[PDB]
Amino acid sequence: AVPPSLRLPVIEAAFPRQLHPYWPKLQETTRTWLLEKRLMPADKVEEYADGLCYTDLMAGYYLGAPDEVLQAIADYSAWMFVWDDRHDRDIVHGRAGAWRRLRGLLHTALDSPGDHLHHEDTLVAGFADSVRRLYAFLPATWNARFARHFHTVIEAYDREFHNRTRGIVPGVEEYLELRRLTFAHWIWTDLLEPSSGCELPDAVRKHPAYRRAALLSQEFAAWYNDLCSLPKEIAGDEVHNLGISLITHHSLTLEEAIGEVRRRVEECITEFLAVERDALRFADELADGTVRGKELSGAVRANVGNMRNWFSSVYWFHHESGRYMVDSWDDRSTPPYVNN
Ligand SMILES: CC[N+](CC)(CC)Cc1ccccc1
Ligand SMILES: [Mg+2]
Ligand SMILES: [Mg+2]
Ligand SMILES: [Mg+2]
Repeated sequence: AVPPSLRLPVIEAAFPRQLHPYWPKLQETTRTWLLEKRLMPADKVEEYADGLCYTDLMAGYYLGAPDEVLQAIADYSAWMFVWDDRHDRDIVHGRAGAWRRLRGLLHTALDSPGDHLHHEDTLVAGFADSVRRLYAFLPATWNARFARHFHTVIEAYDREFHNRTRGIVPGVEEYLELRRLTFAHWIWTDLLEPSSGCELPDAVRKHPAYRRAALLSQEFAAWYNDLCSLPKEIAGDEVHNLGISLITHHSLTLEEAIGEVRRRVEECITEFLAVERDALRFADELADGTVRGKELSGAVRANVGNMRNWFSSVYWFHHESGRYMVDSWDDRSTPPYVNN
């Protein structure tokens, strides 16, 4: 089963898994999309793609999403992983010029993806493809919000570059602000809306209960990744991890830091369960008997429901994905699925 140091019985008992019915087609289609966009080598796609469970992760998250919405999300999510991989490889191989150029290309492509569908850099071209498809579901105000959020995410990745180049391990709270961006908290929160087929008015999505529930879902996911990816990231000289920040700055041992991380991870679960009642109560309040009210009520309920799904999907993803199976690699510093 799941290692005791990563065991979360509450998740296993109170957060039952869910799987989108489109998943089987999703797994094959994203794999095809990875190949035809040349984002991974053909033989690495063959050997590793399905084992990475990227599609599985998303299909256990955005339940109720239209098939084409889930597809665009999965393709984007898969791109996000290979972006993390080249971000890592640029740092290790010390390719600062290449990173800065990619950084500039991503910013530009984010606002104008159509112009970049056939850019020479395949990573850019793949990004433009998934982003443009994501822009075809909801009004431009949502597209603008997604872009504004991802612009921040890119710069967050640039901060990580400069931290790792200089060996700077961020302070605990410095990291926590940073982790909200490098994990793309608000992208995932944004994508809840096209999954339920409705852009929420600011007044609804900025409701304190919605805000708190959305945050707690992402804080759990990010910090659990830190807990589970810690072995691979130490071996890979990654410095961005709550466990690492606690060791470096609070003189915690490895054993102590792991215990501290899971406690914070567990606080997320119980805090979420509290505010989930508030968020769900808010959903009931939106249903005032009007058509518009019924729409907003249903959207919020689905979204909060998927905030909950994020817990279970992320939890099992870290135990099923080959991305974190560092023990099974010849070279622990270089993941076999990574373009080296
Ligand atoms: C690894 C990068 N990722 C996924 C693409 C987005 C920043 C975080 C993540 C890791 C593991 C599970 C869910 C999200
Ligand atoms: Mg990483
Ligand atoms: Mg990273
Ligand atoms: Mg990680």
